[PDB]
Amino acid sequence: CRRWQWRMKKLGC
Repeated sequence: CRRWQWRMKKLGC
């Protein structure tokens, strides 16, 4: 998604 919420899209990157 950006640099964190790629798999763990909790914050939505």
